[PDB]
Amino acid sequence: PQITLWKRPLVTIKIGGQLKEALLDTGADDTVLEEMSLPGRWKPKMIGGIGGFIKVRQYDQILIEICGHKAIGTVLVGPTPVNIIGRNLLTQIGCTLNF
Amino acid sequence: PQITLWKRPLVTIKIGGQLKEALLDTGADDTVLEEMSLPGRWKPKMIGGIGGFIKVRQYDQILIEICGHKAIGTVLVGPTPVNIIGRNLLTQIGCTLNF
Ligand SMILES: COc1ccc(S(=O)(=O)N(CC(C)C)C[C@@H](O)[C@H](Cc2ccccc2)n2cc(CNC(=O)c3ccc(CNC(=O)OC(C)(C)C)cc3)nn2)cc1
Repeated sequence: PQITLWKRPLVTIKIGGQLKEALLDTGADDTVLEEMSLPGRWKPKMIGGIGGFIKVRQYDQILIEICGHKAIGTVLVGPTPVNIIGRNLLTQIGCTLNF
Repeated sequence: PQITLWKRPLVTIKIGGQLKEALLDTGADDTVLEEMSLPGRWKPKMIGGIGGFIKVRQYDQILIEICGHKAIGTVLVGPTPVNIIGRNLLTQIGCTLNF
């Protein structure tokens, strides 16, 4: 749908069979989730943010359902203080910015 | 207008008489800009991000022009690696998310 920004754009996601909440984050190239139980293999990774860097695990071709819209793509897992849906998956769901 | 997210949503801003580029960042409550020459008074501040915290200066009722739309509101200044337009100003310009 349409979503205004007077509040945090928080949505429900399903990933790895689990239900979580996450932020629609146009300022994120990438999707980064708190430590979770994800099946499979993964390669080590570093990502930058305000405040410095975190080390994360990069899983590829992960299926994730975002507010009812499915996507498959990279999901990084690690010590992020907030679940973040980044542009790699926002594009897949047809999400746009309008003003 | 409308803006898709296949690339970073970077826009031109004018603030303090200067021209800069910034990210339309739905994942930011607040607007945070690199160190700049802003007129006036300001109170000390801390803000959190991925990676940890940064100390910033909080200027209030700052006028800023964002891609042609004017807003007045809080602008935090500090060691952010990227100029960030947050929800406090995105709401003022009628920016929404759509999918
Ligand atoms: C390669 O791929 C990527 C690389 C980098 C990223 S990123 O680091 O997450 N990122 C870009 C970054 C360089 C600015 C996307 C951005 O949107 C994150 C989002 C973010 C927000 C919070 C924490 C980590 C990251 N973000 C927002 C802010 C500004 N501060 C707050 O909004 C802000 C808002 C709230 C608070 C605290 N308020 C509160 O009461 O509770 C919370 C902690 C839940 C916010 C503090 C700062 N600082 N970081 C993403 C992907």
